[PDB]
Parts: sequence; structure tokens; C-alpha cells
Amino acid sequence: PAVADKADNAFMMICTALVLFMTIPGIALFYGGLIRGKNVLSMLTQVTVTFALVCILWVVYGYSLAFGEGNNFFGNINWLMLKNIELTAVMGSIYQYIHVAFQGSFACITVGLIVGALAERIRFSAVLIFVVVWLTLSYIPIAHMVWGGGLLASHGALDFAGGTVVHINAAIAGLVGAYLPHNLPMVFTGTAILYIGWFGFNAGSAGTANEIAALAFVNTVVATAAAILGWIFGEWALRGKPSLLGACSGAIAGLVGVTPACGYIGVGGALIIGVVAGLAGLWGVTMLKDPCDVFGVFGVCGIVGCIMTGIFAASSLGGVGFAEGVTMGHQLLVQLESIAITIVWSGVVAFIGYKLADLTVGLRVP
Amino acid sequence: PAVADKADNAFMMICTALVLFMTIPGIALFYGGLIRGKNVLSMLTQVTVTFALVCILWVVYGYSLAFGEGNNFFGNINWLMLKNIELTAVMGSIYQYIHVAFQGSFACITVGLIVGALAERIRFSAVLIFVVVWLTLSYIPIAHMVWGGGLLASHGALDFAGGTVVHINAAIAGLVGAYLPHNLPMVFTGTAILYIGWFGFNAGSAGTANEIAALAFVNTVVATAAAILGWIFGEWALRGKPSLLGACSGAIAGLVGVTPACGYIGVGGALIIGVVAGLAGLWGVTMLKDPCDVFGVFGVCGIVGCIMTGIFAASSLGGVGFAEGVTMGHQLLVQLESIAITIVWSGVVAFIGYKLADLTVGLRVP
Amino acid sequence: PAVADKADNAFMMICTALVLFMTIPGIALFYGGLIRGKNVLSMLTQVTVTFALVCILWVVYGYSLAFGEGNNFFGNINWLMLKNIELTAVMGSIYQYIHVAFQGSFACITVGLIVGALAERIRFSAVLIFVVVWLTLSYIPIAHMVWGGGLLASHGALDFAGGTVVHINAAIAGLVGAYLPHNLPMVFTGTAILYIGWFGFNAGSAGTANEIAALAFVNTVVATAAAILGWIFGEWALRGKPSLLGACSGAIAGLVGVTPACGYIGVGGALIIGVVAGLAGLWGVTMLKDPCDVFGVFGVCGIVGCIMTGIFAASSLGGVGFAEGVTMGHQLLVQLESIAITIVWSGVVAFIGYKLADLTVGLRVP
Repeated sequence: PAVADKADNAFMMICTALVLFMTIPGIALFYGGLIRGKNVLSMLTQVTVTFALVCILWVVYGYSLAFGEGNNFFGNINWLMLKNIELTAVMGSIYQYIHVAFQGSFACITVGLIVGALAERIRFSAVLIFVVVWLTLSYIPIAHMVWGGGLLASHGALDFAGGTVVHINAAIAGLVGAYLPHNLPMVFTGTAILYIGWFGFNAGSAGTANEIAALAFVNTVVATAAAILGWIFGEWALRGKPSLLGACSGAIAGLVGVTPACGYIGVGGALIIGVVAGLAGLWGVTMLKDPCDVFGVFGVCGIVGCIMTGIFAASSLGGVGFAEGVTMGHQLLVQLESIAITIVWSGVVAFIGYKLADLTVGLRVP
Repeated sequence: PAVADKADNAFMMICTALVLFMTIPGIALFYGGLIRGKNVLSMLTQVTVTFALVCILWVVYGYSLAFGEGNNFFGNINWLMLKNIELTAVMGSIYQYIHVAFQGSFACITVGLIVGALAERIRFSAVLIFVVVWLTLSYIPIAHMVWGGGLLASHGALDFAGGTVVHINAAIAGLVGAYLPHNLPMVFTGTAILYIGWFGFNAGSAGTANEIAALAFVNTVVATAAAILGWIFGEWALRGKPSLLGACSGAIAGLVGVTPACGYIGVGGALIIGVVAGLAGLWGVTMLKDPCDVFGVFGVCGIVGCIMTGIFAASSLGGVGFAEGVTMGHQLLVQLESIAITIVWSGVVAFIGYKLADLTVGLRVP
Repeated sequence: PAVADKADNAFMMICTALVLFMTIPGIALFYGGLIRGKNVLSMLTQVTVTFALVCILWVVYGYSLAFGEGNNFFGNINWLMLKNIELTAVMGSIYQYIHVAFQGSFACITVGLIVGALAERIRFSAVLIFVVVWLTLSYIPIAHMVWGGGLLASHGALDFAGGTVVHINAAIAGLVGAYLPHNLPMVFTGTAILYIGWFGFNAGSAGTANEIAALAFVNTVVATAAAILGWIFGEWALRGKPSLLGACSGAIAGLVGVTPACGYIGVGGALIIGVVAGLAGLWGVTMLKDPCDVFGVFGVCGIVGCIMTGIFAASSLGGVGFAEGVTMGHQLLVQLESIAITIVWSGVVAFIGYKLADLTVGLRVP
């Protein structure tokens, strides 16, 4: 039976720490420098406590429902508190305990994306209720559908590190929320930590320290750089000069955009995706006419990256190639469907979360 | 003869960097945001210079006296400046040079815990003298007794990553010291860096990227989260609302509490230890009626974690199981003895350090 | 044919992230706390955008020209956008894609060293032109000459991690530039991030998680500590007391000094190099009578470290030993020649870069 490779174990445990670093303190500092000074402490507390919450719900039943075998939409409850998972159990080429952790850290950053932006306007108890409802009914099923052998994966959707599961999912939850900068060095510091942590996020998604991890690593460097330049150029063009926030936004734009594509594309596709994503991101926030503008970058770039993954995975364009019997035509259709499903699923669940919270403790911070 | 495993080498070198990160700048920023603004620069200088000092004393004779073979209390001086340690020498499944580094980084964070808190009130030269005396007569012997085949290990004490060697040892040295917040975003940033670095501290204590490292990794995530929630709950209960400092303290509480237990317990035990530690930590600082309050968390949670390791390592409770012929009765007795010995040994040595310093250069900062 | 070792792949990918961390946000925060408050945002933007630029030029033709086979001074253009590099291509004991990334990250920090210091006084477009010219005509050829089988390597120059390619190269470019602290906690934070990232920089230069990486790791810890103490001592001696900036400068001094020597020397040589470098660094900045003073540390310590590598690599002094038939006499001569060549090559190219920029868009910020 399958034996764990210590090199992959090492890599994946370090990658998980890097993803945890994206939340604690990555996203917290990113939002901290953007929101009003008088709201920072509170937001920092909300991100820390909800992070703890997600970690616990993950171990208690999150992992089992997301990654256990079940149906197209959710797993099972046979892994409650990781029961039935032998310590030496192997998943892929690493111990399953590591997969649990790595996957849990993706749940954390996703929630951090939402809470950091909404902390200012939402009541503490309301956010806890929302987190519980949305992690359970949206994050878990979508993670199951994309990486848990569910509906989307079973139809061949390409999403290496979560353009759907993380970015689009959270962008929509945050935008439903919105519908209902004092420290730029701080924003930069959080952007930097997100960037560095993102190497575990993207490369670690290979599940092994192989050539695919190497590819995702290089593409991340390339798409992020291309997006910083694309954004900055659009900014110099529209506003006459680049800005620090523009540069950070650009980096996030490329990072988000390359997320679903990193392990399937060539460096050439990474450069193109990065440029398009930096520009689309700028167009995005511009059109979005607020820290919630952030969901404009995550949502627009997540959609763009997911669609472009269906183009650039082509052998012809330097990608690793589409699956057997799959054309670019067919693949693009599947990407569009995965995006639509994600937008609607997250939107509805988010609307139910906020509404439930509003009905139980009241949303609007007292 | 024993051959080094490159995966373990990679893992352990990365884990050492993560532990170094806990001090530089982890603990420095944690204390930096807590102490008075006018004292920050000085404290930062004291932590940096004493960190350099510990690194040098470690290589010169620290490692040899802690990890060389000798007696129940200390090693030998056959590894002065690492002489007699062939470059290719293997310790466990990694090169010995890596073990030297990894172990040295534990000495560093321990000292950083003490210096960051006392920098404000202690004279520079006095702290250097104290560091020399206490690292040499307390840290080294206790490290030798617990992880160097000394008295405590030879009696079967369980302490995976240093609830005694690091936490209790330093909590007591700091409290003897005490007997003789302006920037909360900064406190949060240091807490976050401590958390992330703590993965190398805890997981790296397996000495290999195996299932025990995976277990320690997951338990760290779980106990920290459980402690953040336990603390926050106690805070909402006693003070009417959670606070940022409460959330950070909770995280430190769970981290400290799970330190001796991480590699021996189940995730269920990790959750219970985390909750108890977050609450005990809150009770601790509360009773301690000052940045020195920090020693209340490290000391109380270190004791709690060490005792609970003697309960939760039981197979019955999801642990890896006690050693052959050892009962929970017998094990708890050994944990209590290791704690008592650590409290007294560190207390006496710390008292001698401060007193010597006071007699030579005067303690009270001029 | 050569097969990739996943442990080395893991290690090298994590080491690359650590080197990227040195720039984003390491050096940016180091300079951020040193320069005038009103110039921080701009400098941060310049470092971010030029970082993106270097990443792109690297992939487009940088890597190919630096590491492809060509002549003594530069490589070739057969690896444009990494064409002809099969995804599974192995370089040493890791996938070539990882070598590309790791090497690109060295290009980044080198440029960050220069831009962070000069951002204040240089026009944005002027710095972009300068970066393009200097990366292309100085960084690339020197990287090729030292690590790309060029002139210096082919004559046996010892420079494990870049005392010439990075430190001296950038110190000179910055000093030619100069010829034409408001937040010390911030300076400390950047110093700390540089330190931690430096473990990937130095250890990762072994290209594998072996005993040489272990040696470089330990030596880095030792030389940095020795330099912090040497600097601080010189400061207490000359100025009556240590300072936070002194402590950070000392750390950078030891880090720089041990860079070319880390993989060839014994810990004893690391301690001596560290002390000499901390003192030489202090003497340096002192003599330099400004954030550009930083080039005094990088340049003086880079020269010192490079020369001392020719002494301490000797078996007699605990080093790994000089190559067959090479004496310390002969080796020191080669070190001096590599330093001279680097100083002049970088100086001339830098002078041409600034001048071209000045002639095209004007240097002096409007």
C-alpha cells in the first residue's frame, strides 16, 4: 500500500505554515492598513477569533465533509475529529494528517478574506454565526465539488489552487455582505506576507515537491510580476502616476489570477494571465466605484484566471495539455460552468448566513 | 553506520529558521507593542545583543554541555566550538550540525522570553551577566536533563518540545526577575510570527518529517485555536467582551500548553488541552494582578500542559500511548516531578544570576 | 540521466521563497524605517515595481544569459522565456525550473539593495532605465562569471552565496549613484526578515539539503552573532553605548561577510569573519561620514568576507580545504582579482546606466 514520501511530507508541512502565514498575520495587516484606524483592533480580534473557529470546525467535521467520500456536493461524517484516520494513513504521497492541515489552512485564508473586510460594519456575534453557516454550507461543498471528487472535478474543471474554492467563493460572500488608507506601509507588509505565503498556497497545491510544484512556483513569480506591471501601467495611464496601493493591488491581482492556472500553464501563459489580471483588477475596482473594493480584485481576477486556465493549459500554448479527448472549446465551457455554479452557490449561502445572523443577533454592529 | 536523510535535513533546517524567526523578530515585536514607547528601542537592542550572545555561547560550549554525554545533569566539553563533530556526523536521521542549530534556536527563544520582559528595568551589562549565568547553569543542565539523556528523560518524562526546558524554565527566571499597551497591532504581529515560527518549534521536535511531525503540526493548529476560543470566552464572560490582547494571549496560551504534548496526544486531547490552557492562562494573568504578566501565561500554561501530557498520551484518550509498563498514575507523578525540579532549578539559578549581576554592575538600570 | 531529488526540490523551493522574502518586504522595510517619512511610500512603490521588472527580465532573457553556456562573460539566448528547458529538466539534483527561480530571487534582492537607497533622490522612469541597463550588463555577466562557469569560476574563485555577485556588485552601483531614522522598529523588522530570509540565501546556495547546506546554515548563525557583538562592542567603545541601529547594522555586517564564505569555512572561521566584518562595517560607515551609508556596510563587508574566504577555506583553519594544487597564496590572489573585476565592471556599467537614464529622462527627481 501507498507509502509517505518524507520529502513531500516536509514540503507540505512547510507549505501549510506558509498558507497559515497568509492569514495570521497576512490578510489581517493588509486590511489593517486599509480600514479606519479606530476599527483596526476590532477587526484584528475578529480575524483572530474567526480563524480559531475555522480551525476547530475544520477538525471537528469540516475536513470529513469536504474530503470524505459522499456525493457530488458533500462528503461524509466518518472523519469527525479525524476518527478512522490512522496516524500513518497516507493521502497521495504524504500522511493524511498533513492533507488535513494543508486543506484547513485554505479554509482559513478564505474566511480571513471575508472577515477582514466586513469586521468594521458587522457585529461580532453576527460574524461568528455567518462564518459557521458559510464555511459549512458553501466552503465545504465547493471544496468537495472541486478538490473532493465532486461535481466540478468529475466534469474536469481545472483549478489548481482555488480560483473558485477560495477567491470567487469569498469575493461573492463579501460582495453580498457589502450589499447589506491610514497605514500604507502596513498594507504593503500584509501584501508581502500574502505573496510569500502564496508560494505554499500555489506550489503546495501539487501535493508533492515535483516538477509541477516547480512550475507553479515559477508561474506565481511571473504572473505576480506581470500583474504589478500591468496594474501600474494602467494606473500611470489613467491617473498619471503609479501608487503604492496600485502596486500592492497589482500583486494581489496576479496572485489571484494565476491561482487556478499555476500548475497547468507555461511561463508565457503566466505572463499573459498576469498582465490581463492586473488590468482587469484595475478595471474591476474602478467600476466598483471601501475595503470591500478588495472583493472586486478577488472576484474579477478569480473569474479571469479561471477562464484563462481553460485557454493556457493547451499544449499548443505551453501548458501541460488538456485531458484526453478534451478540447479547449469543451474545457472553456466547463470553466464557465464552474464559475457560474460557484458564484450562485456562495451567493445564496452567504445571503442565508447574513440573514440568519440578522434574525438571531442583528447584523449591523450596535 | 547511520546515514542522513535529505528530506529530514531540509525539514530540520527550515524548522530551525522558523524557530529563529520566533525571536528575531517574533518575541521582540510582541514585547515591543506591550512595553512603554520610550523603552522599545532599548529593549529591541537588548534582545538582539543577548540573542547574538546566546548563539555564541551555544557554539562555544553550550551545545557540548547540553547534548554531549556526561551525567544526569550536564554533558561534557568535548564539543567546544564543535570540535570532534565531523561535518558528515549524523544525529538521529539528520546531520549533527543541523541538530546543533535547531537546539541552539530553542536556547535563543527561551532567553528572548526573559530579556524582552525585563529589558525595561534592567541595566544592559546586568542582563548580559544574567544571560551568561542562567543559560549556562539553568538552560544547559535542564536541556541536558530532558533532551540530553539526563535525569528527567532517563525517568521517562514526556515533554515533546519544551514545556519545561523553555516555558517553565523562562517563566520562573522572569518571575524571580520581576520580584527583584502602546502598539497592539505590533503585539498582534509578534503573536502571529510566534505562531507561525512555532510550527518549526513543535513539528521540528520530531527530528524528522514523519507522522509524529504531522501529528505535532495538526495538534498545534488545534490547541492554539481551542485556547484562543477558551480565553476569549472567559474574557467575554468576565469582562463582557473579547479584546485583541485577550485573543493574542489565548493563542500563546494554547501554543505553550501544547508544547510538551504535541507529539504524544490525539487531536481530541489537543482541543481539551487548548481550552484548559486558554482558561488557565486567563486565570493566571488575572491572579498575577506589566509585561511580566507574560510569565504568568508561560508558567501556568507550561505547568498545565506538562501535567496534561501525562493524561492525554494515553492510548485510551487518543494518544500515542505511554511507554511499556508505565501507567498514567506513574506518568503523572514523573510529570509533576519534572515540573517541580524545573521550577526550583531555574528559580535558584536565576536568583544567583541577578544577585551576581547586582553585585558586579548593579541590576537597577541607572 | 540525472534524476531530481524531491528533498532537494522541496528545500530549494522553500529557500527561494525565503530569498524572495528578503526583498518583499525585507529590504523595503529596512530602508523604509531609515529614509525620511515623506519618501517612504514612493520608495516602497519603486522597490515593488522594480522587483516585478527584474522578475520579468529574468524569465525573458536574464536566466538564459546568466546561466546558459556561452563565453567567459555571458551565456546565450537559447533559453528565452525558458524555451528549450523541458519541464522535467534537471540541474544539479533539482528541477531546472527551481534553479531559475532561486537564481532569479538573487537578482531581485541585489536590485532591491540599490533601489531602496536611491528611490528618494531618483526619478521613477530613471530608476527603471537604470535597473534594465545594470541588471543586463552587470548583474547577468557577473552572475555568469562567478556561478555560470565564466571567467571567475573557471579560475577558482570562492564565493558561495554572492559576496561579489550580490553585495560588492550592488554596493558599487549604489555608491556611484550616491556620488551623482524615523522608524527604528521598522528598521529592526526589516533586519530580522533579511536575517531569516538569509538562511535560504546562504544554505540554499548548496543546491541541496546536505552537510554543506548544514555548514552554511550554522556559519550564518555564528557569523551574524559574532558581527552583532563586534559592532556593538566597537560602538560601546567609540560612542559610549550600543544602539538599535548599531545592532542591526552589525547583523547585516556578519551576514554580508559570511556570504561568500559560509559553505567553505569552519565555525571558528565563521566567528572570526563575523567579528572582523562587524568592526570593518562600523569603520566603514564611520569613514563614509544617509541611507547610502548602507552601501558602506555591503561593500566593505563584502570585500572583507571575500578576502577572508581565501584564508579560512584552508583545511588547517577548519575549512573544507582549497582545491587540489591551490595554495592559500594563490587563492587569495584570485579572491582579490574577483573583487577588483567586480568593483570595476559594476562601477562602469552603473555609471553608464545613470548617465543613459539622465540623458533620456533626467535622473534628479522632478
